[PDB]
Amino acid sequence: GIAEAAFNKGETAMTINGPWAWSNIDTSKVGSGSGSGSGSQATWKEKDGAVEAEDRVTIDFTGSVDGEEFEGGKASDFVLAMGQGRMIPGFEDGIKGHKAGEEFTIDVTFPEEYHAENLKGKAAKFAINLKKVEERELPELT
Repeated sequence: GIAEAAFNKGETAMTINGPWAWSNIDTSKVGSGSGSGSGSQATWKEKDGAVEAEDRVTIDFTGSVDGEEFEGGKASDFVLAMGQGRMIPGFEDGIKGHKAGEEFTIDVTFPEEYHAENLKGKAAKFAINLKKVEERELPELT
């Protein structure tokens, strides 16, 4: 489970599903997912040139989904290993064949596995700069 990778005080939660549940146990939707997470990251090094099909990059993502602004479903300085079942099938590409520091738009389709109410199988678009191909262990207000 992902709770082993990142130290969580909640129950040993299995590997994250790509489509993120904005609607929480406050709405009585998901189980006990009340937590910001307090762990530590493994150390990263800078990637030269472009991001590869196997390579990891610290991304950033925020925007709308089919023109609808979805609050809850965004993350800054997110440390993305691509082509992982933990993340959406949109991250099969999006970062590939280009560098960080540049700003771009990518449209990614959320799967039919989406465990949310308003959000179901619809495509999102992230018009945002790729954060860094470098390290970003425990990113905060720097």
